[PDB]
Amino acid sequence: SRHVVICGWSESTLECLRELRGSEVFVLAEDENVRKKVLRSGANFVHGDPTRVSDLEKANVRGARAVIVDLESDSETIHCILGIRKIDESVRIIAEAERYENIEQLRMAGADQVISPFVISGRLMSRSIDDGYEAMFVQDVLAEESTRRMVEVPIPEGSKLEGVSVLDADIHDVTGVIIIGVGRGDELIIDPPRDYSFRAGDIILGIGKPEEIERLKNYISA
Amino acid sequence: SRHVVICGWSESTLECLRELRGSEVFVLAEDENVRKKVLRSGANFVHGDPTRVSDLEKANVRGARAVIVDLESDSETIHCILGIRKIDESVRIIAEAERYENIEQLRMAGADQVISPFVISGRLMSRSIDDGYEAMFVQDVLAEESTRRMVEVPIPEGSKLEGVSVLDADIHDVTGVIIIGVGRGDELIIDPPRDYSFRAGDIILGIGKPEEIERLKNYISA
Amino acid sequence: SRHVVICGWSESTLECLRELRGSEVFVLAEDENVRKKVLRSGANFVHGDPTRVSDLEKANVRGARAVIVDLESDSETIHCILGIRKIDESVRIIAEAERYENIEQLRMAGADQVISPFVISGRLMSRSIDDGYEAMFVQDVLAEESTRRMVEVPIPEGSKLEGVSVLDADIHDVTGVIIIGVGRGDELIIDPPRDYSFRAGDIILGIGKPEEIERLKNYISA
Amino acid sequence: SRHVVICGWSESTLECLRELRGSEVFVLAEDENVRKKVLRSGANFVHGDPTRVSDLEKANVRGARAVIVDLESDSETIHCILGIRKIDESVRIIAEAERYENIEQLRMAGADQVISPFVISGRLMSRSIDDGYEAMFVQDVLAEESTRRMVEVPIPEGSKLEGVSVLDADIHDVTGVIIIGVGRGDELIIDPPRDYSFRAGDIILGIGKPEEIERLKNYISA
Amino acid sequence: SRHVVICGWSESTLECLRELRGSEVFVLAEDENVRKKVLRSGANFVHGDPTRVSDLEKANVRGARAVIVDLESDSETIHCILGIRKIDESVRIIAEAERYENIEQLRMAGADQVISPFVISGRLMSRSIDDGYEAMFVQDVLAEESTRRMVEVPIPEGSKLEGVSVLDADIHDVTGVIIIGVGRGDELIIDPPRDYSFRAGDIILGIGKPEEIERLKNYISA
Amino acid sequence: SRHVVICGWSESTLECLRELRGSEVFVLAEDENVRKKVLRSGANFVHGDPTRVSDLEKANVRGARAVIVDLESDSETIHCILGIRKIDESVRIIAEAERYENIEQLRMAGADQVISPFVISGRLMSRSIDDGYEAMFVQDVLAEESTRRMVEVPIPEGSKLEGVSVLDADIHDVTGVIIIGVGRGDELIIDPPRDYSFRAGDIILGIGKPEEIERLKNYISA
Amino acid sequence: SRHVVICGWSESTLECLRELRGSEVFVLAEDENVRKKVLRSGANFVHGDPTRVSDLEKANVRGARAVIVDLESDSETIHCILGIRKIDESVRIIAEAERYENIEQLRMAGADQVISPFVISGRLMSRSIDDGYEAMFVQDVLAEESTRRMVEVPIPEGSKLEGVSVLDADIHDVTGVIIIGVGRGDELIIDPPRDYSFRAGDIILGIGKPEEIERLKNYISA
Amino acid sequence: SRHVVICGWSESTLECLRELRGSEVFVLAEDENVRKKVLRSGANFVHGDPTRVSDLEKANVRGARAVIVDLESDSETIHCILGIRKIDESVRIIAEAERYENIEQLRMAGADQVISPFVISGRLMSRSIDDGYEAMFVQDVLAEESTRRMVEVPIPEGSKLEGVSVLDADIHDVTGVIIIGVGRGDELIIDPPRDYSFRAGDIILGIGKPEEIERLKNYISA
Ligand SMILES: [Ca+2]
Ligand SMILES: [Ca+2]
Ligand SMILES: [Ca+2]
Ligand SMILES: [Ca+2]
Ligand SMILES: [Ca+2]
Ligand SMILES: [Ca+2]
Ligand SMILES: [Ca+2]
Ligand SMILES: [Ca+2]
Ligand SMILES: [Ca+2]
Ligand SMILES: [Ca+2]
Ligand SMILES: [Ca+2]
Ligand SMILES: [Ca+2]
Ligand SMILES: [Ca+2]
Ligand SMILES: [Ca+2]
Ligand SMILES: [Ca+2]
Ligand SMILES: [Ca+2]
Ligand SMILES: [Ca+2]
Ligand SMILES: [Ca+2]
Ligand SMILES: [Ca+2]
Ligand SMILES: [Ca+2]
Ligand SMILES: [Ca+2]
Ligand SMILES: [Ca+2]
Ligand SMILES: [Ca+2]
Ligand SMILES: [Ca+2]
Repeated sequence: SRHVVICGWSESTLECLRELRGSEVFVLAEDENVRKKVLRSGANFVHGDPTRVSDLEKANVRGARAVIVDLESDSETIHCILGIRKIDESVRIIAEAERYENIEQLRMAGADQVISPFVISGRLMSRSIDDGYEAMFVQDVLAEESTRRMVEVPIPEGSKLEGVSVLDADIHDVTGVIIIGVGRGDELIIDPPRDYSFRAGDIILGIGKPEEIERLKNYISA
Repeated sequence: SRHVVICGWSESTLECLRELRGSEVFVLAEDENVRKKVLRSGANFVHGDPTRVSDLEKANVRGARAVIVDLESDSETIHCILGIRKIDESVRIIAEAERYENIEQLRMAGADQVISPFVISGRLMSRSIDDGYEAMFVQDVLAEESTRRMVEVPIPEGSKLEGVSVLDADIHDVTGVIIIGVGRGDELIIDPPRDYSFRAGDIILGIGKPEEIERLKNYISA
Repeated sequence: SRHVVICGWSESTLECLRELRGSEVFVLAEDENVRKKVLRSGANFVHGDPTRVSDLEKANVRGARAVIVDLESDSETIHCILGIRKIDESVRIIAEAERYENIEQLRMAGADQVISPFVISGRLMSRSIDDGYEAMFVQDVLAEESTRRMVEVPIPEGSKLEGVSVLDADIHDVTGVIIIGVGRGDELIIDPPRDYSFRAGDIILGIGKPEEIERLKNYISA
Repeated sequence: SRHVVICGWSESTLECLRELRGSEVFVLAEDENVRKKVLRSGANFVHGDPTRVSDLEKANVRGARAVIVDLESDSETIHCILGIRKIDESVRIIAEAERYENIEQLRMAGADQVISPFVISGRLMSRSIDDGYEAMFVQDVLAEESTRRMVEVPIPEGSKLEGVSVLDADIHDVTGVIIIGVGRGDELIIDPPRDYSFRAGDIILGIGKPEEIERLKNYISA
Repeated sequence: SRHVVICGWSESTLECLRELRGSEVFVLAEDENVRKKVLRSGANFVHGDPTRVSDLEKANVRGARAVIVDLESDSETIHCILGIRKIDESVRIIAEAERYENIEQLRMAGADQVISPFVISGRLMSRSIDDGYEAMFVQDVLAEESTRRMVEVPIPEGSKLEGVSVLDADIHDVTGVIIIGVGRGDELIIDPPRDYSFRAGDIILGIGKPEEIERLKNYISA
Repeated sequence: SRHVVICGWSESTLECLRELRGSEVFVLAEDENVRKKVLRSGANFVHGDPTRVSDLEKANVRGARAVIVDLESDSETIHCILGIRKIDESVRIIAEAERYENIEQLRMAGADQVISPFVISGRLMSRSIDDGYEAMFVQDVLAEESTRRMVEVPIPEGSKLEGVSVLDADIHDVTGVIIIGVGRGDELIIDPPRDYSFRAGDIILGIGKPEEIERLKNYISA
Repeated sequence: SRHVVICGWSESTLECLRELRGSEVFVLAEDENVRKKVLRSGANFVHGDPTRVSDLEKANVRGARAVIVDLESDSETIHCILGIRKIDESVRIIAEAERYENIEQLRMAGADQVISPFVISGRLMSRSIDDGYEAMFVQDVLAEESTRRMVEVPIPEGSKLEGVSVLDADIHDVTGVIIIGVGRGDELIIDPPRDYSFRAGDIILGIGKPEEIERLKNYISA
Repeated sequence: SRHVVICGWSESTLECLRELRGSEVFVLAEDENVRKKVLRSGANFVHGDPTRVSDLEKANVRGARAVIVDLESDSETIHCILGIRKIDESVRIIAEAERYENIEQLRMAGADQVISPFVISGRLMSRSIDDGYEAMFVQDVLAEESTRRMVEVPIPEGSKLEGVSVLDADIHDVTGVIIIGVGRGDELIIDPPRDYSFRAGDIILGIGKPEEIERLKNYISA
C-alpha cells in the first residue's frame, strides 16, 4: 500500500515502528542523532521540523495513508495536526494525548483518532489494586505472541447475515469467536443488544484463536 | 480499606488519583512544588525521596495495601521497588515500565503487576492505520462513565456453577454478560475453551450493563 | 475599565507593561524567578501554566477586556489561544507570531490581532540598505515622547462630516492632521480615494501635533 | 550594486533574505546545519564566528554595501559591530537590538541604524487593546502585496520644487501621494510645518498608489 | 578456567585488572575512549551499555566465571545485576556499593558479594586518629609485595583434621600460620571458639609466611 | 581531647563522621548546600576553600589533634596537605588517595596515614572470584557491631611481659586474643616471629571478644 | 583624591585592591557571595550588573577618577565600557583583554589603557626557555617591596632641563637613575636618542633607589 | 635544539606557542577537540592527563629542554610539577601561578621559574590610574614589533671587560644600550651599583636598537 509518515521519535512510535515492519515508513524528527536508530528499525529518516508546513510537505504527507503524530508536548501535537490538515484534508491522523484535557482540542484540530497512554495507564493502575486481570487482559490481547487474537472481520456485500439479529445469529455458539463489539463508521457498540440487526459494511470486533477466525470468515461469507 | 502509597508524581498518577476517590492516598515525591496539586486531588503529601528507605517508612509503606511506583527512569523504579521489598515483603506493588525490555527486570525486582503504557500505545497506534475500533474498545471499557463495564465477579464457595463447565453454563444467553476470561491466582485464561470447568475461587472477567452484572451475581449465588 | 491578562513573560510583554501605566494587569507565567520584575512594573503576578485551562480560569480571563498572548513558541501561543477561546468566546485576544506561516493559524485559532515582530523587523532591515527613513518613521511615531502622535479619532453619531467625501471635507488644511486611513470595523482603508464618503461610526487614523488633534476633534463634532 | 553580508541567522534575517531576492548575499553564522537553508533562500553561506575579524574578512565585508548584524545577544552584536568598524569604517551597518536600553550603545559602537523589533511589538500590543488600526497600518504598508506603498523619492537638482514651501507646493492635491515625512541626511521631519522650504537633496517619504507615484516622480522633475 | 566480565570502568576495576593479569578479561563500558586503556591493561574491550541485556550478551556473560559490576550509581548497578540474573542465574556477581544503605538491596538484586569501599575507608579514617595500625594491617596483607599473605586452604576429604577441635588441633604452634577465620558455604566464623570441630569442606583463612603455608598444606592432607 | 578538622565532604567523610560520635568535629567544605547534612551528624560547619591557607586558619588547624583530608581529586588533596603543613608542622594528617601512583606523593607532602579505598576495593574484588572470605573478614572486623573486635592494647611501662618473647608469653591460650601484629612507632610487624621479644611501649594489634580483651589487659598489667 | 570604581571581581582586581590601600573603592559585581572578600579588602560592595547603566550609576561612575573593567568575557567588557561611556565620557577606563585580538576593539570602545595579561605571560614564558632574567625584571620592578622603584617623575614648568637635550643632561651619571623612557601625553618613547630635547610637561620613566629618585626630583627643579 | 613540552592549553600557552615557532613543541592536554588548533599552531598534540606520570612520560619529558606548565588550577599545576620532578630532576619547569599565595609552593615543588599574570596585571592596573606609562613600557618592550628590543647578552670568557667596574665601563655612553640589570646564576641585580665588578659568565640585560646590540656585542668581545 501507500507509505506512512511518523512525526516525532519516542517510545510509542518505536513500538509502532516495531509492529509496522514491511511497510514504507518515513520518520520526521529534529534530532540528527536518531538517524541510526530509525535506520536500524528499518525506516527512512527525514531531517526536519514536524510543525513546519515546508518540512511536513517534504516528508510527502499528501500521498500517505496515515500520519502518526507523537511530539514532545500537546501544543506541538496540535500545531503539527493543524499543519497536516492545512496540507491534506483527507489523510488519516493518529495522535497521542499527554493530558486528558486536550483530547477534545486534538479531535477538533483534525485528528482522526486520539490515544491517551497516561489515561489508560492511570485507569489500569487504579484498577489493579485488588487484582490485575484487566491489565493482564489488555496487555495480552494486544500482543502478537499469545493464542487469542483480537481482529476486525468486515461484513461483505450480499452475505448470509444481512439483516439478521444477534440472537438468531449465534456467532459464539457456531464459530467460537467472542463478539465483544460491532462497529459502524466512526462509532463502536460494545456488547451489542439482542435486537441489533446486522447491516452490510459492518465491522465485527472479536477475540478468538485463528481457526475460529477462519470458521467465522467462512460463516459470514457471501 | 487501608491506605495507598504513591511513589513519584506524573500524569499516570494524576489519572490514578482521579479514579481513587474514596480512599486514603499518601504521595511521596521529591519536588516540593507538587504539594498544591497533590492536596487539591484529595491526597496527603509526604516530601522525600522514594528510593530512600527512611522516606519510604515516612509514607507508611508497612500498613498500606498497595504501592504504586511511577518514577522518572526504570533504574529508579527498580531501586524503589527493592526499597519497598526491604520494608514490607508481602505488600502489593504496581509498577510502570518506561521501556519494553525492563519488564522482566521489574518483575524480578518484586513488582506484582507491571503496566507498560508505551507498548500499549504503540500497539494501539499501529492497529489503527486501517480502522480504530480496537483503540476505541480499550479506551471505552476502562472509563467509568460509559454503559458497559469490565468487572471481576468472583465465584463464591458453595456456588451453583462449581464443577459446571462453561459450555454447560452458557452465561451470555442467560445473564447477558460476555465472559471474555476466567482467572485464578496469577494466571488468566482469555477466551476459555468449552471443556473448562469452574471452581470455587475463580474470578470471572466480563463486560455488561450493571443490570446484567447484578443478574450474573445472582446467577452464581447459592 | 476592566483588567488585562498577559500570558507569558518576554521583552514584548515587558514593553507592553511599560506603556500600560494606570491599568490593572495580571501576568500569568510559569517561571517563579520573574515575580519581582512583574511586581516592579505595577502588575499582579499569577503563577501557572498558560496553556492549561485551569490556570487560565485562575487569572480571570472572563472579566478581562483584552488578553495578550506571547509565549516561547508559536505552538504554545496557538494552544493558549485555543484555551482562552474555550472559556470566553467574545474576549479580545492579541497574539504574537514568531513565524510568517503561523499568522493565519493564529487567526483561525481565534486571535483578533496578530502582531509579527520578526516580519516587521526583516522588512525594515531590507528597506534600510540605501537610506532608512521608513524605520525612523515607524520607530518615531510609536514612541509616546515625540512631537507628532498617531491617534484614532472616532466619528460621533450626528457629526457634521456625515456624507461628506474626503475631498470635500479637506481635513489637512483645516486641522493639520495627516489622514493616512479610515477604519470601519475590522477593515482599514489606507490612503482613501477622494470619492470615499464618511459615515458616523468611522475611525480616522491620523498623525498630528496635539493642538491639531484637538482642532480636529472640535472640527468633526456635532 | 555590491553584495550584502548578514551576520547571524534568525527569523529577522530569514524574512530579510526573503525580501532581498535577486541580489548577492553572504550569510556568516556559526552553525554548519543552516547551510541548506541559506542556499534554499538563495544566498551563499560562510561558516565562521561573526565576532571574529578573520571570519568577517572571509565573508567579504570590505566590498559590501551593507552589513546586517543580528546575533544572539547585544554583547555579541556590539562585538561584531566593532569588528566591522575595525575592517571598514565606511560601510553601512544595520543592527538589531534585543533589549531597549542597548540602543544608544549600539549606536555608539558604530551602527548606522538600530531596529528594535520587540519595542515596536510591545507598543503595537499596547495600542491594540482598544482597536488595532496602528498594527494594521504598519503591517499593511510594509507588506509588498497591498495597493499603497511607502516609498521614497529624491528631489533632483534644479527642480521646480526647490525653495518652495509645502503650503505653496500642495503635493497631495495635485499628485495624490500623502506626504508623511521629508528628511535630510540622517534626520527625518515627520509632518513638516507649512514654513518648511524644500531644498535639493531631500528625500520625500510618501504613501500612495503607483500611478500617483509616477505622477509624483513626473511632477518633481528638474 | 573461563573468562571474567567487568561492567564499567573506574579505579576499582583498574586495580582489579592489575591484579587479574594472565586471565581473559572482557570490559563492557559506554565510553569508546577507554579502549586503549583496556587493551594496555591486557583486556578485551566491548563497547555498549552495561544495563542492557543485548550488550551484556555481546560481552559473553553466559560462559563467565565471575562478573564484576562497578557502575556510576547504585541504581545502574542494581539494573545491571538484574540484567545478568536474567541472562545467567548461576554466575557469580561481585558488586560495589557507592552508599552504605544500598548494600542489602544490592544483595536482594542478586549480588553474590558486595564490596563497599567508602565504608571501609571511613572506618579506617576514623580508627586512624590515635594510631593507624589497622589501615597498615589491611593495606599490608592485601598488597602482594610483603612477606605475610592472607590465603585460604580447603580441608580435603578424609583429612587428619576432620572432626577435631581447634584447641586439640593447635595449628599455630605446629604450622606457624595464624588462624583468623574458618568458614563454610557463604558464612565465616572469625576467631572460632575452642569447641568448634572441623569438618570436610571448610575453608581456613590464615596469615603466614609461604614456608608456613606449605607446612599447613602438608599438615592438613588426607 | 581536642577537636578534629575534616576537609571536604564525601562518602568517606560521612562514614568517618558517623563513627566519631562524642567528639568535636569541624567540617571545612566549599559547598553551602551541605550545611544541613553536616549539622545533622553533630559537626559544626565552616564554609571555605580547603586548599586556601586562610580558610585553613579559620577552622583552627593548630589546636586540632587530627586533620582528615578527603577532597574531590588527588591534586586538591596534595595542595591541602601542603597548606596544612605550612601552618602546623606537627599535626596528624590522614589523607585519602584516589590513585595508586599518588600514595608516595601524598606521603612526601606530609600525610601521616594515607588510606587508598580504590586499591583495597580492587584487591578485594580480584580476591572474590573464587570465594570471598577475605572481603567478609575485612568488612566484618571493622564494623563496630559484630562479636569480634580489632583493638590496640599498649604495653605500659613496667609490664610483666617486658623481655618475654611471643613464644614464651603464649597470649592466645591465656587470653584468647589473636595476635596478628606488634607495632612500635610507625612500624607494624604482622605475624611476628617467635624470637621477637616484647618491650614496654609496644602496641599489640589483636582480635578477640571483649571479655578476652579485658583478660588480656589484666594479663599484661604491671 | 576621588574614588575608584571596579567593575567585576577576579584575581586581577584582588591584587589591584591590595595595592589600592588609602583610596576609596566601590566594587560592582553580580555575585552576592563576594561581599565578604570585598569588605575584608577595604572596599565598598555594590550589588548589580556592570553592563547595566542603572547599576553603573549606583556605583558612582560620574564622580570617579578611574574605572577598572575586568569582566568574564571581552564581549561583556566592551558592553560595560560603552555603558560607562554613556554616563561619563571623560572618565579614565582601564580595561583588561582576555584575548589578543580584542585589544583594538577595546580601544575603539573607549578604554584609555588596555592591559592584556595573557600576552605578557606568554611572552615571558617563551623568553624563559634559556634563562629568565626578563621575567624576573618585570616581576621585580612592579612589586613595591624591593630596592629599585619604577617611577614617573614629571618635568615641571620653569625647569633647569627645559630645552636641554638628553645627551647634554646625562642624568644617570649625575643622579643615578636609569632614564628608560620619556613620555608626553599618550605617546611613550622608550630609549630616546641623544638628539631628543626635553620640554615642560614631559614625564620621565626611570628606575632607581628612592634616594636617587629624590636626587632626580631635586635635579630637575628650578 | 631539543624539544619543548607544554602541559595544558590556554591563552598564555597559545601566545607562548606563537612566539616558539620553528622549535619542536609537544602539547599534552585532556581535551580531544583542541587537536585542530594545536596542529594549526604548528605543534604536535599528545592526548593525555598531564598530572599522570605515565602520560607525562609519553610526551617525552626526559629529553625536553623546558616544560611549560599551565593547567586549570594551582593544585593541578603543583601536582604536574611534582610528577615532572619525579620523572626528571634536571629539566627546566616554567609554571604559571593563578594565586599569589601559591608562588612559594610552586617554587618548593620544583619549578625553575614561576610567572604570575594576575599579580602583574593587578599591579599594572593599580599603577595605570594616574597615567599608564609602565604598562606601555612593559607591553611594548615585550613585543617583537617595536624598534627597541630587550635582550640578554652574555659575557664571554677572556673578554675586555673582565674585572672592570660599571663606572669605568660606560656601556650606555659607548654602545647606546641601556643596561637595566646584570644577572648571575638564578639571581638578578636591577640597577647595579657603581662598584659592581664584572665577572666572566655574567648576563647583561639591556634595551636598545639592534645596531646598538651589535656594537655592544663587538665591544664586550674576547
Ligand atoms: Ca508521547
Ligand atoms: Ca481488579
Ligand atoms: Ca473461542
Ligand atoms: Ca512515567
Ligand atoms: Ca485495525
Ligand atoms: Ca450484554
Ligand atoms: Ca515573543
Ligand atoms: Ca529606504
Ligand atoms: Ca501638521
Ligand atoms: Ca535576534
Ligand atoms: Ca488603538
Ligand atoms: Ca492617494
Ligand atoms: Ca565506583
Ligand atoms: Ca587506632
Ligand atoms: Ca607465623
Ligand atoms: Ca574521596
Ligand atoms: Ca578468595
Ligand atoms: Ca577467642
Ligand atoms: Ca579576567
Ligand atoms: Ca631569555
Ligand atoms: Ca642607580
Ligand atoms: Ca593560566
Ligand atoms: Ca603611572
Ligand atoms: Ca640606546
